Amino acid sequence: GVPTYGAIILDETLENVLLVQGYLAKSGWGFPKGKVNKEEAPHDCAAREVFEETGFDIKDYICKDDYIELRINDQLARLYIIPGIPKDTKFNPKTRREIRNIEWFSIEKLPCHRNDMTPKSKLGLAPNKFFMAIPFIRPLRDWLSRRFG
Ligand SMILES: CC(C)n1ccc(C(=O)NCc2ccc(F)cc2)n1
Repeated sequence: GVPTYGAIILDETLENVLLVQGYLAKSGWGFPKGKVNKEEAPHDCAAREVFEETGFDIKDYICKDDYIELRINDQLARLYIIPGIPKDTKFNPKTRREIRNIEWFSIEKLPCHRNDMTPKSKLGLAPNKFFMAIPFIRPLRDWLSRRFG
C-alpha cells in the first residue's frame, strides 16, 4: 500500500488534539493525513495533506524526528507531532467535498481501543466513530509522557 503522512496537532495545553471528519468511507473522525505523491518527501506530503484538510500550514513546525508511525495491514501511516497550536486557530478545509468538520478533542476522553460485544456473546468490536484515530492514541500518550512528562 502507498504510505500516508499527516499530523497530530495539539494545542498549547497538550490535552487536546485536532481531528477531522470526512464523508462516506471516511465518515468518522481521524487525524489529517493522506497518500504520498511520486518523488514527494514525507514532510512535504504531511504539510500538503494537512493544509488541504485543515487550512493550517505546519511546514514551519514540523520536527523531523517527532512523529508516530504505524503499519496497519501493510500500509504505513506516519503522523508528525505538532504541539502548541492555539485552540482559537481558524481551520478551514480547502475542499468541503472531502471534510465535513474539524474539531479539537480531549486526549484523555478519546478511546484507545474499541469495545468488544462480550455483553452480547458476539465476536468482534462495536462501531466507534474514532476508529481511525484510535491506533494512535496510546502511542501518543506514551510519546507525550516521554518527551514532556
Ligand atoms: C476505514 C475508513 C473509516 N477510513 C479510511 C480513512 C479514514 C480517515 O482517515 N478518516 C478521517 C479523514 C482523514 C482525511 C480526510 F481527508 C478525510 C477524513 N477513514
